[PDB]
Amino acid sequence: MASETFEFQAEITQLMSLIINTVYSNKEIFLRELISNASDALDKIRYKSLSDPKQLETEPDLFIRITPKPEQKVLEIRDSGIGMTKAELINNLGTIAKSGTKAFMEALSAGADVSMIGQFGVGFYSLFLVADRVQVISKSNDDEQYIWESNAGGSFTVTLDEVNERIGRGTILRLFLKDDQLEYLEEKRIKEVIKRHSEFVAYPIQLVVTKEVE
Ligand SMILES: CO[C@H]1C[C@H](C)Cc2cc(O)cc(c2)NC(=O)/C(C)=C/CC[C@H](C)[C@@H](OC(N)=O)/C(C)=C/[C@H](C)[C@H]1O
Repeated sequence: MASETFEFQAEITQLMSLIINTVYSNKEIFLRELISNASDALDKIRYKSLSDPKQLETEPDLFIRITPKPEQKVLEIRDSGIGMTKAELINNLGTIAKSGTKAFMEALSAGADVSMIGQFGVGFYSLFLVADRVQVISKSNDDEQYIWESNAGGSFTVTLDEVNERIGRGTILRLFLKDDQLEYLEEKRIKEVIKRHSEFVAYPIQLVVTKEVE
């Protein structure tokens, strides 16, 4: 499949550099942000299903699932929420600077906790705390499955997905972790972060653990 390439709005590039280069601790907050996002997407499909219950048939179980892939230095955060169409990915993940982008950068620079990023509506970008590359793989009931991809540089690509597992419906955040952030592949560390910062989640959070049979 041929990829389409898009330039990030300048303010989003600025934001990504600020997060990549300027913040030094409490990097674990990325997980609470991505779980909150996943929870929002699940709320949206649950709400939609109230008056359109057939919307659930593409994936009847509502869940958040976290999968460390230590060989690839990858952490995946999956939800069976509403998902995003190709146009939604292009419009919401880089071409248009959302309300809050500039406000957050100003707040961070004046000394706000990076943990406040979610209150500005740009917490997705907190993944660049631990990752230097990301794929967002998404399946809306209203479109085909698509892959958005960024390498923390100034452009991103969107490509029709003929390479990943079918998700019935929903989204996978595939984070390619930095070498100094591989603690986030460890079962105990993930459980710790979830229990400490994501205590009030309405959906089950599943952790996929790969272990050698002795
Ligand atoms: C297309 O509109 C989306 C919301 C919109 C981008 C505004 C929004 C809503 C949030 O809960 C959090 C937001 C931003 N924070 C963000 O930083 C952004 C820009 C997220 C992109 C969307 C997720 C990849 C995406 O995460 C996911 N797991 O699907 C997400 C939260 C999608 C929403 C369901 C969808 O309604």
